[PDB]
Amino acid sequence: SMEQVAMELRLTELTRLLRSVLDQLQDKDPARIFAQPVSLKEVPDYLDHIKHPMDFATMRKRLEAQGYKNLHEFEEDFDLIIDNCMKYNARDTVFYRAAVRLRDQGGVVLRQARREVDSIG
Repeated sequence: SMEQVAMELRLTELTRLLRSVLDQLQDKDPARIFAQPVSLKEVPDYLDHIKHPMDFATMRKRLEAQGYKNLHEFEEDFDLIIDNCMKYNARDTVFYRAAVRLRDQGGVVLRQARREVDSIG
């Protein structure tokens, strides 16, 4: 149908916008603390602590599979990254502190993407 393709022309376009948004958030992690999943080989007990791991490379696999139906879904994954970190790691660590930093620097980019999505469609 022509109505099916139009929703596809929109999902495609949403996805173009989230790649920009992701790229911009990834930039706020120059240390690449959040760039790959936590290794179970290096942290065997991780899954005893964290029930839903997440990382920028996982979010990107899903993003290119057009797997984000809206901005809320994408926001949940990004917040997982932050929130997983701040539970596993203590306050005085470099890991926890990079999460706080990424969160604060994220919310600007996210504030304006919510307006670009609402504005566009």
